Amino acid sequence: GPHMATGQDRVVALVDMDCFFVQVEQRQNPHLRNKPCAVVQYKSWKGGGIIAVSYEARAFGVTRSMWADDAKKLCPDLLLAQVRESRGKANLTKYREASVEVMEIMSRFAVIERASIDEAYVDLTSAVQERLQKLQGQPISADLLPSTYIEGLPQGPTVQKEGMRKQGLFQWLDSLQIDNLTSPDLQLTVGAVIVEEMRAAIERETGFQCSAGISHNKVLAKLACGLNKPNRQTLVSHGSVPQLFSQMPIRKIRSLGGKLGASVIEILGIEYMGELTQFTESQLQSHFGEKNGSWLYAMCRGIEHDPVKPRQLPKTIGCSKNFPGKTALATREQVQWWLLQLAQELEERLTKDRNDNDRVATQLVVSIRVQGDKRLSSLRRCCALTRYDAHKMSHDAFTVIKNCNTSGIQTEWSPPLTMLFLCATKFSAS
DNA sequence: ATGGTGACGCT
DNA sequence: AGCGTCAC
Ligand SMILES: Nc1ccn([C@H]2C[C@H](O)[C@@H](COP(=O)(O)NP(=O)(O)OP(=O)(O)O)O2)c(=O)n1
Ligand SMILES: [Mg+2]
Ligand SMILES: [Mg+2]
Repeated sequence: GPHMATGQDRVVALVDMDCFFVQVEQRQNPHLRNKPCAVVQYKSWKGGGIIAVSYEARAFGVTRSMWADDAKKLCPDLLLAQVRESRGKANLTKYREASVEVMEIMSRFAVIERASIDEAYVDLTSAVQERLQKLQGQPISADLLPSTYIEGLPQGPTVQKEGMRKQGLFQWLDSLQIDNLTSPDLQLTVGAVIVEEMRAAIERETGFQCSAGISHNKVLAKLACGLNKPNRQTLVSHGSVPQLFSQMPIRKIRSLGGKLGASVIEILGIEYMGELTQFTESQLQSHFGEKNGSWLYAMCRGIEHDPVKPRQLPKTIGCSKNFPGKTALATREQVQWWLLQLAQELEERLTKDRNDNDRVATQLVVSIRVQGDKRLSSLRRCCALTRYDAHKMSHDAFTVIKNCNTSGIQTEWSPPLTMLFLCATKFSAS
C-alpha cells in the first residue's frame, strides 16, 4: 500500500495525426477537402495500393492495403491522390517534410520522441509543474478542454456524442482536487490543457488536425489517443485502468499486436489485458522471459517506465523497392540500374540531412530478397559509407551482394531478386 | 501483387 | 554483425 508504486509519476502525451498523408494532399488540393478520398501508390496494378484513407471514405469500408479498383467498388465517388514517383519508385518526400512541420511545432512545447512519420510522444511532467505554479490553486474551466474526453466518464447516477463528452468532462472536473499540486489526476488535467494548446498550434500553423492521448506513460497515452480519433484528445487516468482493461483485447496494447500477444492469449487462456493481473510476476516471466514478464506484470496494472527519448530525427535513412512476381530482377544490368536508382534517391536525402542536421551517416546496409524465400529480408550485409556518392554507394552495394548470384552464366541473376533496400545508418556529428 | 518505410531486441 | 518482431 504505502510502498506500492502506482506509475503516476509522469505526464505523457502521444500526438497522432489524423489520416495524415490524406490531410497533406487535401491541404495542397482544396478539391479533396471534406471528401471521401485516399492516397494511392502505383496506378498500373489494380489502380494502385491505398495507403491512407479519409474518414469520409472509411464510412464506405475503404481501408489501407486495398487496391483502388476494389475501393472504387465500395465508394464509386472516391477521390484519389497519388504518391510522387521519382527514378521509377514511390518517393515519400512530401510526407516527410510535412512531418517535420508538425514535429518542429510540438518541440516548442516539450522535448519529443518521434515515434513515426505522424506521431510523437511528449513528456509534459515539467511543463505541467510549471503551469500548476501559475494556476495558483485556481480551478480549471471546461472551456480550457474543448476537445477532451475523460475515459470512463460519465458514469453513475442527452443522447448525442458532444453531450456525453461534456457530461464526462464536468464529472471529472467537479471531482478534481485543485489545491493539491502533487495530485496525479490534476497533473493529467493540466497535461490535457497543454495538449489542447499544442493541438491548436499544430492546426493553426499547418492546417493539419490530430488526436492525442494523455496519461502517465507511453502505452496508455497511445491507447488513449485512438479512443476518440479523429480530431479529439483523450485523458486516461490511473483510476480508469481497471475498467478500461477489463474488456480490452490484449492485441490492442502497443507491442502485443503480433506473435507475443498471441502467445499470451494462447498460453494463459485469456482474452483481455485486465486478466493479466491474476498471474505473478514470476509466472509471467516464466512464459515470456524476464523482460517481457516484468513489463506485462506492470502494464496490466497501468504501469510502464519506458521513457520519452529525446529524439526528433530518424536514426536511419533508407530507400527500398519490391519487384514482385514476374517483375523480379533476372539480369545483372537490372540489378545495377535499380541499385543506382535507390542510391541516387538516398544520396539526395543524405545530402539534405547533412546540411539540415549536422550529421553524416557512416554505415550502408544492403538488403535483398530472392524469389522463393517468404521472409521480408533474405540477406543483409553492411559496408562503410564514406562518401555521399550514388555511383559509389551503388557499386559498393553490388559488391557486398554479388556472391548471392547462384547463376553460372555471367549476366543473369539467379534466383531473381524480389526486393532491394539501401539504408544509411550509424550517424555521427559533422 | 498493398509497398515503402522505421525502431528496437536477440544471439 | 545479421536476423527477427512490431508498427506507422
Ligand atoms: N501500413 C502503413 C501505415 C501508415 N502509413 C503512412 C500513411 C498514414 O497516413 C500515415 C500515418 O499512419 P497511421 O497513423 O497508422 N494512419 P493515418 O494517420 O492515415 O490515419 P489515423 O487512423 O491515424 O487517423 O503513415 C503507411 O504508408 N503504411
Ligand atoms: Mg495517424
Ligand atoms: Mg500514426
